[PDB]
Amino acid sequence: MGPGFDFAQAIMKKNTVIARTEKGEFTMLGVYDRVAVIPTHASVGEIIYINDVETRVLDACALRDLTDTNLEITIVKLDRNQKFRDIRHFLPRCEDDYNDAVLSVHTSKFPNMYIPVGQVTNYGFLNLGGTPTHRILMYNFPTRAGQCGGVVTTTGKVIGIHVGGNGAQGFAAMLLHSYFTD
Repeated sequence: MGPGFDFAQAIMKKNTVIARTEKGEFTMLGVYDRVAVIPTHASVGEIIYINDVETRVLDACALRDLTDTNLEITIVKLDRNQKFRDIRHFLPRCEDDYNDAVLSVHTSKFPNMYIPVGQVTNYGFLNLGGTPTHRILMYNFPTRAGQCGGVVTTTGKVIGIHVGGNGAQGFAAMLLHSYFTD
């Protein structure tokens, strides 16, 4: 409807796939080459389904900060025959707060879904399903089961992936440029 949704749509149409693990279907953001991200609670194994195609996982790393605290991001390298458009220049370099964000989801359950979530707070620490977690972004939207892996954007920036909620608020793990240096 406006330039927020325009940037979100541009990322969804070229840089997302549907990932299926034994723990469900997730929006999965492709970042560059055959490298993508997914919430760590998806429990990626040796094989994953990508748009319903059986795909070998070449590498998977659950990220933690230098306090050895969970970040809830898993970086996955996929044995896929095609590269993603490189979107690393849209990733923030530092932790920050944001205005006027969009959460975008694409699964079998929620195709072509875009949610204007509004102001995003650098929340920091969250006990997420019992697991101490750092670098959490918070927005005041009642997000639901099925939105995990959803991409959080502002105009010009890809800032996080949705990892949970409490029924009133939603929470995303930060994406930082430093996670994807090669």
